[PDB]
Amino acid sequence: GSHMGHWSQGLKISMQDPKMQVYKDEQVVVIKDKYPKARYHWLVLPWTSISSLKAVAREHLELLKHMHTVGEKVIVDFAGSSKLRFRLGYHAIPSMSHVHLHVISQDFDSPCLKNKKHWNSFNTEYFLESQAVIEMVQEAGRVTVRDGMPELLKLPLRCHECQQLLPSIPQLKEHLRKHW
DNA sequence: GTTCTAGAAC
DNA sequence: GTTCTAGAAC
Ligand SMILES: Nc1ncnc2c1ncn2[C@@H]1O[C@H](COP(=O)(O)O)[C@@H](O)[C@H]1O
Ligand SMILES: [Zn+2]
Repeated sequence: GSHMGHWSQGLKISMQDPKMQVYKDEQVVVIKDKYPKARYHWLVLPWTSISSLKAVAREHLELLKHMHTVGEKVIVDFAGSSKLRFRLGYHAIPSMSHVHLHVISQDFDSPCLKNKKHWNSFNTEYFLESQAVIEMVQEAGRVTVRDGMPELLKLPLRCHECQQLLPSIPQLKEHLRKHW
């Protein structure tokens, strides 16, 4: 198929769709994740095209920090009274093109969460904290990731709240209800 | 990334 | 027999 129509290019379409946008400024847009992996799951994307964290440099440091600040503001404005826990961060190896910050509530209560890769992408070192990426760019001038990231996706399923081992996705999803 | 579904795991 | 995972997608 075409390059523009390839599944990996999907964010470039969604980020311009008014029905998916929840916030816009001169630098970034925030959209609802199309397949949210928790009750609240947004993506913050810069208007300017940066393919992934591999292409990030110190010229982008202000922008990365702004993405983070905007993520925090969205949490306050859309979920403030919920007092839920959120994490903000980046997948170590993303699937979709165009740099995007995940802003995600820690209930992980969603039918879109369906497999081990989903779980481990948000709940192991595969999930790079936004603050960590920012500090890495500031100090080293670029984002590097260690070997072994794909193997992390195959780790046994463990609750992020109490660290209990669960044998399957359905059993994990049922266990997570206990932490509401 | 998702959709579908064969066949493994239970 | 049903649940569950994991790989092909031309
Ligand atoms: N067409 C789309 N529009 C909006 N979000 C998407 C689309 N396709 C995938 N996603 C989400 O974008 C994220 C991409 O994850 P990653 O590239 O692994 O950081 C996931 O949370 C997906 O649910
Ligand atoms: Zn637990």
